Amino acid sequence: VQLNQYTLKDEIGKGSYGVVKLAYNENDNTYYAMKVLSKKPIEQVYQEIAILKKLDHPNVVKLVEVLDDPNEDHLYMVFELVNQGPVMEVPTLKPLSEDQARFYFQDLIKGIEYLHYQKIIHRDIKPSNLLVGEDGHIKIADFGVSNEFKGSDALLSNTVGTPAFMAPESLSETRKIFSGKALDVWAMGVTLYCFVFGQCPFMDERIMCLHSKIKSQALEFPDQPDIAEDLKDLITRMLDKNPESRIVVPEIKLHPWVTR
Ligand SMILES: Nc1c(C(=O)O)cc(O)c2c1C(=O)c1ccccc1C2=O
Ligand SMILES: [Cl-]
Repeated sequence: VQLNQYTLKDEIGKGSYGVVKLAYNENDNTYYAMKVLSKKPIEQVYQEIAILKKLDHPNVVKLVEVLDDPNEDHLYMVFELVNQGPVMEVPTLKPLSEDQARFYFQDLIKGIEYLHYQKIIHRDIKPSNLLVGEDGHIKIADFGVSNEFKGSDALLSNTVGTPAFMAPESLSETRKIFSGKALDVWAMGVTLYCFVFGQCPFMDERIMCLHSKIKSQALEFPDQPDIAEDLKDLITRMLDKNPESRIVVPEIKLHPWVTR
């Protein structure tokens, strides 16, 4: 499969958007990541593109170009390849060590801080959207449902993202307004829990029951593996069901588990 100067190779990532394939650029003899989307709506795609064009940070993916032809049903986004792929698969029987989780979590902090400063709410933070680059550091990927806001926070009403990572205030069935930055914090808390336990803190195959656990089930840590008390404190604060008292990113940065 040829696409101007790009030769499409095998699939390296996959999601609701479609697929991401390895692509070989014959102009510069270099590999890129090629996200392939089918027009089946389309305007959410160009919001993702508009957001990506504004982002330039070591812990965020880098959009290189967009190949859009009105005659073809497919649309192509070329990214710089983040060669080592997702930091982990969830669930897994081999979670990260605490020192490894801290290393990656420090990257996630920096990336989220940059995004929020650039007035973007990511809305789909999870380990499979955290890609490990050449130097071993994380880049945040997949802005497919991200929001841009004006002012100091987003005031939102729509429910998007990955269900196990959705914050409880986004799960009202009355279109209540909730603020955006704390949604990303919640998902960072689910992500950090996944780092060290290998599974999500709230789980159910029945979507109704999953929503109910996110909203109403108290967080429980497994007996094994035995994690540090300050890490438990940090996760507990990020998974505060009340967004008004949930820890904020400026405080996460200072948390004693993060800084030791
Ligand atoms: N989903 C994305 C995106 C995006 O949707 O924003 C951007 C990317 O650069 C990448 C990916 C990947 O899934 C991926 C999977 C395996 C190796 C590299 C990559 C990658 O580099
Ligand atoms: Cl995941």
